[PDB]
Amino acid sequence: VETFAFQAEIAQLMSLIINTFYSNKEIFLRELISNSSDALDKIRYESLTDPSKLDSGKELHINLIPNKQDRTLTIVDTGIGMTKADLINNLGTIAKSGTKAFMEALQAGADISMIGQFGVGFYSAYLVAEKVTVITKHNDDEQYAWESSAGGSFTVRTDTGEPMGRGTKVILHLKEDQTEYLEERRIKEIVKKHSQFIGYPITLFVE
Ligand SMILES: CN1CCN(C(=O)c2ccc(O)cc2)CC1
Repeated sequence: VETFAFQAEIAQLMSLIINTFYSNKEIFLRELISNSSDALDKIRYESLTDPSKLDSGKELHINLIPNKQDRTLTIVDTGIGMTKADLINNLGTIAKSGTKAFMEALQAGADISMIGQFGVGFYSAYLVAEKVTVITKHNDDEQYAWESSAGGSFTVRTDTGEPMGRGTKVILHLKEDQTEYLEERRIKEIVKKHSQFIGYPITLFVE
């Protein structure tokens, strides 16, 4: 297991997300679905000229999997996935510059729900999760697990878990007071409100 420090700006972003009073926490799901959609667009685009890119799975979709026993909400997509280098580089984001732009926007009146416009929407996971684990498989690499409970560091390891084929799985270990996001009607409400026009099937698993 390798342990890495977050860049200062990202640690700052995470601390802001964790400590700022902000009631509209539900936007985390919109942001994660949007990231999944972006990843799905990318593998679709690459497949247009190289069809073999879909040998690792032709179906392009998103699954939402609540688990009340483990207190986890998992978002799974069959998008392009991430290489180890992507994971280490802030999960394939320009998070340093994005965090800067987001901050400048906040000071200028904007609110936390606008986070996705700055390319750092992933970190909104920390509105509801005490720990986030990301399992990912890119065609050009092995399967990796990234994990962070914030506090300035993340880990990366080769994943010997269930093979994914291709894509990214975000496992949210929910805060004790955020278990509403495990309820079917709540998840349905949020997907209908914020993600009604996503261009891939979203399947909400039941328990
Ligand atoms: C373009 N695309 C590349 C890979 N990505 C992911 O695999 C991914 C999927 C879902 C997330 O929540 C975060 C990252 C992010 C953006």
